[PDB]
Amino acid sequence: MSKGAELFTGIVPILIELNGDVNGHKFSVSGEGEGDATYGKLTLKFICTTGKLPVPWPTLVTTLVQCFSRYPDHMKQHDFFKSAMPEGYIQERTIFFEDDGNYKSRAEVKFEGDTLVNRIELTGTDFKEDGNILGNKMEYNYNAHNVYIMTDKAKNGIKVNFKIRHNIEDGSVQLADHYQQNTPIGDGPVLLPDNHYLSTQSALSKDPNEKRDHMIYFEFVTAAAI
Amino acid sequence: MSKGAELFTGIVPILIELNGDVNGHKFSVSGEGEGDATYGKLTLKFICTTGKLPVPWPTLVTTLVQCFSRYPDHMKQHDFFKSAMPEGYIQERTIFFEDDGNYKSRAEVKFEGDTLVNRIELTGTDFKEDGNILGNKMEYNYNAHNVYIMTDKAKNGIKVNFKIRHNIEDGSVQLADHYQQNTPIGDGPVLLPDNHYLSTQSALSKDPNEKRDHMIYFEFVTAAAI
Repeated sequence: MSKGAELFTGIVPILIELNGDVNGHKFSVSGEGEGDATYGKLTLKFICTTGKLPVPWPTLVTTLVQCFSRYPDHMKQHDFFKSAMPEGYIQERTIFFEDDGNYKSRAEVKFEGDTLVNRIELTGTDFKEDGNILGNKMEYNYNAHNVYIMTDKAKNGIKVNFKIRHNIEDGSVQLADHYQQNTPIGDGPVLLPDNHYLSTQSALSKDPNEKRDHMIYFEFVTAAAI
Repeated sequence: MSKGAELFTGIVPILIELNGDVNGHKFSVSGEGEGDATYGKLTLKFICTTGKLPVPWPTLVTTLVQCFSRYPDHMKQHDFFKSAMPEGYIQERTIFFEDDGNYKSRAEVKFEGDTLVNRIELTGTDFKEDGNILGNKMEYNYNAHNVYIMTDKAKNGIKVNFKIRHNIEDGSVQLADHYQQNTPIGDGPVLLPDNHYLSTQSALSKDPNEKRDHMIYFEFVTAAAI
């Protein structure tokens, strides 16, 4: 039945499941929401299901479904992420926090029934006990970023690079350098893109009636040439 | 709390009208949408009614209703903006773009019937034709910022300061230094706040089916103690 970008023409439910271990602190996060790739929008709510998150919510934003990007008409032949569905893709990252520790993640993003599911394993290491991460000095907010994409022909996939700017409580900015690769899970045809980028913007919020450690997350993402 | 704050317990329709003249290039913008102060959320659509906008949409974001900020229960005594309603307030700014020109604006924000209305006059001068504003070199996106508020006792109102970070197409960032004053229109008592700030986050988007020059704008804002 439906395949590739066909799976994204309406509103699609989303489920995110993360198991993390950072500097030995183990934790899990579950998210649910929906995505609307026609407008490049999604909304998610995340709960730390193991109690208190041991790292700031903003550090996990990138780890916690780029298949919901709006690709303008002229760029449809360059949308790798939807082309891999429903069987999906593996997304692996290494993330370095400036003057501090690193995250390493591996995720499978694929359809399970009618839901787009992102299941992730993450390990963090080398963090300073009173750095911005373990010391909880990051502002609860997020900025706009460009996500650069190119074909990785040997893996029949893509390589992705960008840097996140995290606002720190003292008015400084800490960079988190991201290195990412995506490879299809299935063996069917996928679209291997010309070099381009995703213009990504987000906002983090809270439900003042929710008592659990949580994050309400809004994202707007559109692909663009160059 | 304040009497005016009770006007914001639901979803309030918004109308925005702006006339601008930047280096002699004149334009008007009309906006409509709704605000939800309980969650600190705004959604607005803006249309350049004079045709094509001669400056980047991002430069107009701050000019184009901080009465929609979520003030947590323990900070409701510091919400000047809602307290001045429904009579409203005058909001004046000067905005200095780094190594470039300045905007000056004067707005009246008040209720007209059921609708919160923001009507603004904006003048921009001294811009470089090859700078990021007149040369239209700003990316179509927006970042998170802290908006710092303090009482201006002599004016029975508040002074507000913040620096916006505008992402530029070459990867640089251009600051826009905002200086702002708000003064009640009405005679009623208003809340004069302790020093605090608004955590503000935004995202700019497009409706692919809208052919007029326009901006779909989403904002999330919550007051926080210093």
